[PDB]
Amino acid sequence: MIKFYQYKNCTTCKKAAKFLDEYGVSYEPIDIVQHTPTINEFKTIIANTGVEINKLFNTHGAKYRELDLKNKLQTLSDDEKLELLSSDGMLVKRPLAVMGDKITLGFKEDQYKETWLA
Repeated sequence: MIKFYQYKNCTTCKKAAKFLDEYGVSYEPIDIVQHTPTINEFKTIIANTGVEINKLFNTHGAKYRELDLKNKLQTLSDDEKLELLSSDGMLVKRPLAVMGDKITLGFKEDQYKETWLA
């Protein structure tokens, strides 16, 4: 089934878990920081799904600007990006659902129908 990464009382996690449940689609509710993928696990799922490694970072408004990672990410290797995501599961997108070569980030009904459904 789908490896549905989440963490804590988040509306996005409730939206995704409800929508998967809504279509009878099976998932695995595991935490993103408590059960953070290693550097290996990340480069595997990204070589499989072909997902953008940069969208896996927690986007605007959050720690991305606090730590100011953007300035180092524009010069380092995509390997070192994987390592940062492995160093913190909160640095990863807390709403993630990966399943072999299929994946959805955040709440989009669009991504859910495009990837999981039909």
